[PDB]
Parts: sequence; C-alpha cells; structure tokens
Amino acid sequence: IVGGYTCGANTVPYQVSLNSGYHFCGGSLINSQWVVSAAHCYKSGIQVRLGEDNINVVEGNEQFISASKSIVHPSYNSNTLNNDIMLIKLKSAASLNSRVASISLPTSCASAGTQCLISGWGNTKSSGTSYPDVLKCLKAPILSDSSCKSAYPGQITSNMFCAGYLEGGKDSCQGDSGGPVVCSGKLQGIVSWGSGCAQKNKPGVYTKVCNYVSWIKQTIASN
Ligand SMILES: CC(C)(O/N=C/c1ccc(C(=N)N)cc1)C(=O)O
Ligand SMILES: [Ca+2]
Repeated sequence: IVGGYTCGANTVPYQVSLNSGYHFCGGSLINSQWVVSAAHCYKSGIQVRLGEDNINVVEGNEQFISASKSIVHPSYNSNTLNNDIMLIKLKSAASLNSRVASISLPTSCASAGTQCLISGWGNTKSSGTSYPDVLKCLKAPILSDSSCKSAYPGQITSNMFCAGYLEGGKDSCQGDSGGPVVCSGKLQGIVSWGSGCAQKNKPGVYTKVCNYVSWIKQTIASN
C-alpha cells in the first residue's frame, strides 16, 4: 500500500496473509473455512495466516492454517486478468473472535464515489521497494467506469472496477494482490492489477466481487 496508513493491530480482522515460506499475497476470510483471493495468487502449498499484524513476528493472536484446496475461477484468464478470483478452503475451521472475523459478501454492487478500505502488506513505494512489517490501510473511492476505461483503454471488463486517485501517490501495490477492498462493510473488490503503483492516471484495478457471489455460494456449498 502506497500513501496509506498503519491500520492498527487486528482492526482488519478479515485480512489474511497467504504464505508459501514467505508472504506473497493477501486474502479475505468470508467464513470460518473459506478465503477469497485473486486467481493470480494461485500456487500449491499455501498456508493461510489469520489474526496477523506484524507478519514477521508471532504476537500471540495468530492462527496458521494450511489450505486443503484452491479453486480458481473457471473463466479466469491470466493474460487479461478477467475473472481474477479464487477460493481457498482451510484444512480446519478458523476460530472466530475479535481478531479473526469474516467479512460479508455483497448483495448488491458498490457505487462510484463510495469510499472503500483497501489493506495489505505490499510495497509502500511507488518507485523503489519497501515492505512493511505491519498491516497498511488505504481509504480510496471507487472511480466511474468511464474514467476507469479511459485510464486503461481496451483492458477493463465488466468484472473489474477502478479505485483510488488519478493524481497518483495513493494506491495498492505488489504484495497487496488478493487482498480486500471493503465498502460499506461488504467485500466489493480484490486487489488485482494496475500499471505500477500510485502512478498518475493509473489507478488500481479490482476484481468486481458482486459478479461472483452466485459462483462463490455454489462452490462453498459443494466443497
Ligand atoms: C501479476 C501482476 C499483474 O500483479 N499485479 C499486482 C498489482 C496490484 C495492485 C496494483 C495497483 N493497484 N496499482 C498493481 C499491480 C503483476 O505483478 O504484474
Ligand atoms: Ca504476527
């Protein structure tokens, strides 16, 4: 997260870290057994880490649970990043409490102009590299579809939305991939892509979760 703020320990209790010997992506806990992340975050041997603030220090509130299965969206296209969403099933149910909590799936799509909370342990620099220990947060508005399409001509599908600041300086980044974009207390987006980070006229592009609720519900009802 570039140009954001320190969230505060466990103030984003649905935030997960995906670990494969090291943090490599974020995710969102949607119930005691399931995490939503980006399909581009797929790999084998994922351990889900819940209740994290400092990802490099065991602080006492964590739950580390291995993934038992990963389900990439059936229409995910890794070239265009259309349908950039994946479900991850935990080997055992998370114990839900104040520091580890699920986030609601939306019943309707969020509106342009709506403020959302984006979070992660990704790069905090728009140029160069610096990775934080503690969870970072960013408040950012959903952009109009026309401004989103104008920023990325020929690349924005109906399964994507833009959020952030056209002036640059504030954005998600590499390492935040798969993490939550929460608007009005519902999981509305997943950190997906963008040209660099916090670049002028290049806002963040996010997987449009409201399009996937039916697939999510059906998949979790059968796996
Ligand atoms: C695989 C892929 C496309 O992952 N992309 C991550 C990403 C996340 C957020 C942003 C952003 N909001 N500017 C930009 C890029 C990559 O590393 O090239
Ligand atoms: Ca920790």
